[PDB]
Amino acid sequence: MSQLAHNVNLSIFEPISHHRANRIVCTIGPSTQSVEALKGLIRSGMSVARMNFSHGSHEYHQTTINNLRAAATELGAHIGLALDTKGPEIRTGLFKDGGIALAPGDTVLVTSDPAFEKIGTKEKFYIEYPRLSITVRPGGFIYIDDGVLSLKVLSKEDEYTLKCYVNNAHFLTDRKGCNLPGCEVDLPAVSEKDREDLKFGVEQGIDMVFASFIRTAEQVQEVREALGEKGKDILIISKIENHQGVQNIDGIIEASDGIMVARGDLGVEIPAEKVVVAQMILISKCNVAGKPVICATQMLESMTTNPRPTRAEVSDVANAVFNGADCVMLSGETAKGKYPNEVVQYMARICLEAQSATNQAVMFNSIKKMQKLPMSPEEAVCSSAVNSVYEVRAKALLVLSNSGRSARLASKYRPDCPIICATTRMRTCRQLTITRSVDAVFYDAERYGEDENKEKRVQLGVDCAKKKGYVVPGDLMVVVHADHPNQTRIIYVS
Amino acid sequence: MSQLAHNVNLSIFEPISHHRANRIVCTIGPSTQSVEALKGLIRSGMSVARMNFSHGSHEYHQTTINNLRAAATELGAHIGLALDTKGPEIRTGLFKDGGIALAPGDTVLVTSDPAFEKIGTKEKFYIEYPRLSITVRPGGFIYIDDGVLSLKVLSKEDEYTLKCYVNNAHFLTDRKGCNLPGCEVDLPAVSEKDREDLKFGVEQGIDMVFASFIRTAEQVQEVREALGEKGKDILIISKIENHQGVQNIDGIIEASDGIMVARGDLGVEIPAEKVVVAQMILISKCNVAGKPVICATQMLESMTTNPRPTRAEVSDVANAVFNGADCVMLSGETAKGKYPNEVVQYMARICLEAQSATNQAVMFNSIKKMQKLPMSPEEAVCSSAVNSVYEVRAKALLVLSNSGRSARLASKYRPDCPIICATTRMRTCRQLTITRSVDAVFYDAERYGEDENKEKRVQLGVDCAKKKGYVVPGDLMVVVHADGYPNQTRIIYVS
Amino acid sequence: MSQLAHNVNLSIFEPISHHRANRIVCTIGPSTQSVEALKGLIRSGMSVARMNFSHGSHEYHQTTINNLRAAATELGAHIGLALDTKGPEIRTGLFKDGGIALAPGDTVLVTSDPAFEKIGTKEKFYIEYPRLSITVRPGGFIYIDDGVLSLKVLSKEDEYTLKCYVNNAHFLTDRKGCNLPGCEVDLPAVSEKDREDLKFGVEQGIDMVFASFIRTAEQVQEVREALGEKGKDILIISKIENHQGVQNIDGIIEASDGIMVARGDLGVEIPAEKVVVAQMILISKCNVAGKPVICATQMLESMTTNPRPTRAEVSDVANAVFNGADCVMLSGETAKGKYPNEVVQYMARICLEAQSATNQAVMFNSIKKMQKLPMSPEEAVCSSAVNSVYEVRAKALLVLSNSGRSARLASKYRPDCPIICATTRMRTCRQLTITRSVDAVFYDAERYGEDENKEKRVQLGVDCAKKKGYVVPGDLMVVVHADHPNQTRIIYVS
Amino acid sequence: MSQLAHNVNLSIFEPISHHRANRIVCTIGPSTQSVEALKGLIRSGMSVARMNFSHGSHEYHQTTINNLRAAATELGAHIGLALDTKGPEIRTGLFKDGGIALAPGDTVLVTSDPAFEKIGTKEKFYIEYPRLSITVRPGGFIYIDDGVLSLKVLSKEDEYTLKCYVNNAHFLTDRKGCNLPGCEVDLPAVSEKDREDLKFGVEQGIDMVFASFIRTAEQVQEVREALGEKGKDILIISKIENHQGVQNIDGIIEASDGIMVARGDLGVEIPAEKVVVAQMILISKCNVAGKPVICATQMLESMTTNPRPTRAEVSDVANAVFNGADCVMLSGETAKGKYPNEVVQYMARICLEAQSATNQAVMFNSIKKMQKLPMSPEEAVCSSAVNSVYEVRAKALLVLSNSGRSARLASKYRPDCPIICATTRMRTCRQLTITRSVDAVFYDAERYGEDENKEKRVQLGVDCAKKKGYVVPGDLMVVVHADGYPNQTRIIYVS
Ligand SMILES: [K+]
Ligand SMILES: [K+]
Ligand SMILES: [K+]
Ligand SMILES: [K+]
Repeated sequence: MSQLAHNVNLSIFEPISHHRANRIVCTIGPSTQSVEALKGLIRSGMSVARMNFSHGSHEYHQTTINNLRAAATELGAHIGLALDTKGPEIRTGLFKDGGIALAPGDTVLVTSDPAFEKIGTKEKFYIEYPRLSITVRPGGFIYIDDGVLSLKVLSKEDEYTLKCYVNNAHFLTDRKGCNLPGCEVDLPAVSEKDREDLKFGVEQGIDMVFASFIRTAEQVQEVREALGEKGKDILIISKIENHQGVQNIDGIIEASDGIMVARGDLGVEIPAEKVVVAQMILISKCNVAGKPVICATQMLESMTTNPRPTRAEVSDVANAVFNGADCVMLSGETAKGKYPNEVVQYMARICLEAQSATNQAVMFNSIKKMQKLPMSPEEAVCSSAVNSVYEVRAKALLVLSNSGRSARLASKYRPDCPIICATTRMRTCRQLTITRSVDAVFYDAERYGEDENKEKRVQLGVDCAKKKGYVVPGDLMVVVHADHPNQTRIIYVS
Repeated sequence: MSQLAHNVNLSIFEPISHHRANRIVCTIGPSTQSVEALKGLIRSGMSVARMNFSHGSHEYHQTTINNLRAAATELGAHIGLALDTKGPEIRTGLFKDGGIALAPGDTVLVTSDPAFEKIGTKEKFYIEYPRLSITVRPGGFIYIDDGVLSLKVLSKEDEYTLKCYVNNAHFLTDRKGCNLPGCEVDLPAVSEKDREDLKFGVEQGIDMVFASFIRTAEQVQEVREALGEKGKDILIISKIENHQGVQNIDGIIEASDGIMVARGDLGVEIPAEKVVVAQMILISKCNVAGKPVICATQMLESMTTNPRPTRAEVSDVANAVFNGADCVMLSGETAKGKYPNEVVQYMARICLEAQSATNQAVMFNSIKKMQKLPMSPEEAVCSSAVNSVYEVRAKALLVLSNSGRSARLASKYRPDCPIICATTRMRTCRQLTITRSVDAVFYDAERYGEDENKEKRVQLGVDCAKKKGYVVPGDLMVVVHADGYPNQTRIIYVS
Repeated sequence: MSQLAHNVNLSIFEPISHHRANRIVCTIGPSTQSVEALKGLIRSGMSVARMNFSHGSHEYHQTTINNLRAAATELGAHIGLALDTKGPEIRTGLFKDGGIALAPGDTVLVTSDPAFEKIGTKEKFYIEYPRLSITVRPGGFIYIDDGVLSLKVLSKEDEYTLKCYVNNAHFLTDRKGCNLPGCEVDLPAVSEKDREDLKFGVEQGIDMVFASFIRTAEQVQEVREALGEKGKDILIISKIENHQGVQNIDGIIEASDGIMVARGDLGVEIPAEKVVVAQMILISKCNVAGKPVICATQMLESMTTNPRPTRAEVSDVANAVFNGADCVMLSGETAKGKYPNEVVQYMARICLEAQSATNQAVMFNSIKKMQKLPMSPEEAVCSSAVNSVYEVRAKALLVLSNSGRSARLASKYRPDCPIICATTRMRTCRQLTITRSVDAVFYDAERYGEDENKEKRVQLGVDCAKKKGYVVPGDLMVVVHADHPNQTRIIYVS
Repeated sequence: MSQLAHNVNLSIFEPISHHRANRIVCTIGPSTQSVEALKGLIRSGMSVARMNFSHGSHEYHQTTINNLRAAATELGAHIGLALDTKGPEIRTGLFKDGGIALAPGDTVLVTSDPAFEKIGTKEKFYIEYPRLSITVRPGGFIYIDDGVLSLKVLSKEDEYTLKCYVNNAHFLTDRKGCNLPGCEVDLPAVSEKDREDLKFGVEQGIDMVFASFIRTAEQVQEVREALGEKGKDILIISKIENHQGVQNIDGIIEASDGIMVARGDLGVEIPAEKVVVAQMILISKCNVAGKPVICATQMLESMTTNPRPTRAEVSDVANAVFNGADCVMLSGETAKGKYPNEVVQYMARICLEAQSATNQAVMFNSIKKMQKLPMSPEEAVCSSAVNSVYEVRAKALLVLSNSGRSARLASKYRPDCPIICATTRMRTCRQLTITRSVDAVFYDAERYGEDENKEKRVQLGVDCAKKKGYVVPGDLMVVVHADGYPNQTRIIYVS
């Protein structure tokens, strides 16, 4: 049938019997750094904790790491740990008396001539960007101090200098970050700080990396190389933040393990109505690729200080889910907000509402129709297992995958039931936290043996399903595992 | 194909070749009531002018009507004229000292006893709604003042009086609005002031009524009765504002000419996530029925006073279009905002982006898969005509329908091209302003003759698509007409 | 649904309510040359009369023509008139005493050296084919005297001469036709006799030509050129008789107006099981092209002298219909048989049985799915009209087409009801007799006017439908016609 | 895709890469009863040996059985052994002077009175069938002597005697066979000589019975009863020979293990064009049920005495395959013809041509579209396995089924590759010889162990596909088995 037919037969006041398939990423901040606070978040619905490396030293983040692992252990929970890189930046230079006041209607010259690095004035100051006047055009814009100060470029004065118009009052201070909307800029894939930070990330055993400002496939390869051999199993989620990213998404997807749609960042460069559509394209492309996609920024912002969001905000979360996002991310709302638990709980409810209003069969059919023939054995087995779920109406799907690969492959086909992955690696448990539908369960092969005939992982998988209330004796499950991940079975729960 | 495959093959940076199918309803007020501002709105992309009859007297609205018809005639435009009723209303009485401070954990007595109307205290105050004790039960909820004050009903004290638990802190002032979530509210379809508004409306030859707070099919019938014989051709668009209304959607739709999803009102009573889903359900049911649906309230609100809306707002509007809405409505943004024209231009842009990002073929198939076999001739002819537009890539669809019925029927099937409707009735032109994809063109039979063989109306329609830039010579159009209902199609080269 | 589902729900003893869509071509001979005989055939179910120009002079065929037109007129029937060309031949030379006896196991030399033209013996004789020993190989075969004498080529003796093995007793006589199975032979598209015959055909106003031995697209173009300007509206049906024909069918179809599958001819060269499959391919290709295809030879042969055929023969007729043939052709059975009327009647019954056992919706969907998008207006209109028939369950489809074009286009989409074509040309009436489903009705514009608003042709079309018992008042028809063939209507019969 | 699109893209001159899926049943007789000739037949492509029990004594058939098992063991082949019963029989009595000449327009009295058995005249003769006057009514028909003499019943003269109209000239001789078209014929399922044949059959461990002249489900049950406890695993294949049988096809199918379409017998009673359609209907119903169907009689008849058949005959055989038949049967062509081996080789060739010209995917879809949702596990597993063969292009499908049930279930879904069945039962090997696509391979559990984890049977099956030339290392196979019914699939690389 169809989404159209799903909508018209929907009873919006009947209870939802579905279980939450989407996953929530939370930013850790002052509101939420303690063991207790982190437990609250875990109980509320957090799957992944995001360290924002734009702020805070290594020891700040070490605290997040330690307290998160203490909390997760207490609760018997696998939580993903994500390092979100600062990324390259363009900074202003210095000012006399450490700052300057600008007024709506003033002109100010901005220059890449270093002679002005140390000596900025209301009238002229330095931006650390050698190709400034090859890059930014007249009528173009520059934003400074997290997008707060807006300058309209009036004209090119010389090869180092632009004349600008001040659109709003701001008091500008030493070495602020700059925005150059609409420009191919000459910045590296990773900064030197990024390099130190990724190194730290690898030493601390992070699960995934949110790579800032990704513009090309090669830049992703640079993050891969940075992480090096020792971090070859850390996932890279490339953050798409601008027109180049959106333009290069096919290659970036190929190179990455996943994508983050940074809506607010995109919205600096691109008309809002085109960010909406970019979000759709980017999400659909990841679905088709079977790679996790995370929707970030501008999510339930107003809930940072209010106990309830606007409907518009709620609708925007819903729609990311409808779009096909695995995950939705919270920023300030958990990092520094008044209601971190409540907002996470509320996200969970919204997700669940939208899940229930989606016809999953339609997306399954849609992904399926993208598949070229012949398929590889591994695609065939996973898409065939999902097809079996719909056909016999199974209430859970169990995959035995040590790396998580098949869990991701299954998920990509959008079964209308939960996916359980029995794995021998805790790392796989933490990394599956960004994959829709999935509950990872850890099989301890050191304790219980190698389980060559699978009997013990199947049984663990089934017990997990029973204990979360997905199945009871008499229900059907589909099980995917290796022979002596290419075997499927259809079983009754006993 | 599929929406998914449409998405992955989409380039957001290519120019858009499509022509806007969705329609914009604007509320007139002080920002936009002058002839000159109305011409601005029309040029900016208004199809329907909304007279909000909560506010303003008849004289004030007469100025709207006179100015609108002066403005529309100058620009040769057909503009829908809509009366939006005040409707029934639950308000509190007065408080001593002008208001009262209610803290959570407080209990308060609310009474429908007229003797307390003017002496509300922290202890006890008046609510105008006599069947209060009957329709709100213990465990039921009362929301006051745009839904910000929440009261749980603990018990009935007498027939006049309920004891309520205060859930949350709020300062409550003279005559604020009350809502009764979940309840069957026992107010009339039309207030007494609504009958006088309707009366004025029919006198002035309005095109449609936006009927407030519609909860049942029978209430739609009461609005139908109130317009009476004289007003029999005026479209009724039922406003769905609460739980009962959402629940009774099938009946209300069948009785109405179309639906308006009143999100702000819905959101007072219903949790926000269920408004999102409710909207989807309502729109999709209207889609199936081939009746216009209008998404209203909380659209681009911040743009009332700011030059820019938020991305979330823009997203909200776009998604109304994705859901399948024919129209989107502006309220304060045009009625009193600083950027009337700019907001309308911006809505048009959003609409057109979302249109371009939609796989129309998928909605065509979805609608078509729902028709029973065999089809009636008219249903086969209209769906066949829309299928032809896709198969030969025609660039407009021309429909000859004096009442507008076939144009609505063609728009149901979602062709990805414009729909021209040749009609002999001005009223139909104005009534079609709420139907997705349609541009009505008037055939003046008094000047050009009865056109028994349709040839003149067919040429008029082709000329219309030429003037508007939809087709040039060598393009294809698809034509639908009678030889009753439409029973013929043509496929033609534009000359 | 499907043919599979159609079969299982079929009630084989319930009456058939369908009307005969397939058409029957009859060969005219001694059994059937009189006015009376020809009337019998017309009443029995003949749509097309075939003159076989392999035998009989011009005056012989003039008699067929005259008597057929006399008969058709009496009965108020439009019958197609088809000239089937002799084609090029390879003849032997002469023999002393005008013949020679050969025995199973004898050797005989065959030569293209003309010195032997006049002087053939049991031991050596002439075949009029200069490239003989470049063409026929050892182990290859030659057949002489309508395929009766079989010679196996033992060896090449020199450049003019082959040594052969005699497989069967035959008494071989002056100037018999030869078969060279498995060979690209060097023969013209038309013979000089063919040229005279086509000329005669054009003077006598034939409707169509069955072009013998068509091997390439250019050869069809040669028949087109032969017929010339004066015969530019005569249809060419290319007869496929060998491997080259089957190999070149795409181009031959493109160039032709239709195809005849000459099964017996093909079966000389090609294994029987491959003729079965050739028949399928050739028929399907014509369907997809919207061009008539006729199944010929070896149809109900045994009914030439017996009052009933074998089941195998019956099944073979049925299957041509199932395959998708517009038409099935009778040869000796009507040309020289004992039961010309009965065999034609029996063909009609078989056709009708098979029609009723076919799921036409499946072929409609199948043709439809071949169509590239965009379609032209004319394809769109016809395929849309047929789609309407299924959708509102119309009981007839009426096209107004003076040339018959739209009738052929409609037919190609396989409606499950009869097609009526109102046309201003009697020639169109006669030519539509090879197109499945179609009843042509003649509108006399000289008598009744030009009917610019179509009212009179619609009314004539509807009356035709009523009078054949296809519709009654209250039924639906679909009508396709031109504006001021691009208008469709759906009407109720009054 | 579609059969149509498969046709137009087909090249008849390309070599065929497929392996024969259809099976050939051969009747043994004097041409082929020797060990040496049976080895010829096996090498030529016989899967099933048919003992025709209309003719020959037990000793004669014992020689068949002994020779067949000598021949099959030498070549290491599994050959189905089938008993085809004589069945009940309506014959005339004797005539004075050895026969009578009946001219059309003559009337004749036919009687079931035993006193006329030996004295038939032009006026009156005997037919052995006591309920004649009851089951043939005025207007009903009696066919005699392979259906060539047609009699219309005019009236019942007494309880013994019918007055008949002669439709057509014929010379009628001692004890010719009679048919009663349209009638419910009141003969037993099994004659007395049939019980002795069956008895012999079960003693000798035959694989299947071809049960003659089956008209009702209850008659199938009688054949089931006659094989009794000892013969409970012998397949019953019901022969459909007349109108009642065709009419009762749903019941007969449900009661049987499969069906044989007896065309010659059908054609005596039913007009030839309806036999063609009847065959389609029967085959398609067997297809849907997943039970084997065998097309028999009038196959390549002229090849009994000629080196070549006619194209029409070849066409007939090919179309049995297109219709969806699992098997085709040879009669006189092998039993007494001059070219036993050549006819079988030729059938194999025809079968394989027709196989190659079929779009198997279309039959897969057709079958699959008929399953109810939700499916049972076994149905989901088997259809899913066949789907995998198409999706990854596997080159054989391996099924572990001791009874053969899943192999039959897999063959229902029409994979376009061979099906290997690993079974622990020799009987299953022989029984699978009538199932489209299947090669059974025997797992000797006594020698190799019980194979609880299936690994040995999986390797055996892979080896079997290697020996047979279906796969090489690097190809894919699909595997089905239990962990009851089949509930697991694998997809594997051949090593
Ligand atoms: K960051
Ligand atoms: K209002
Ligand atoms: K000829
Ligand atoms: K027998």
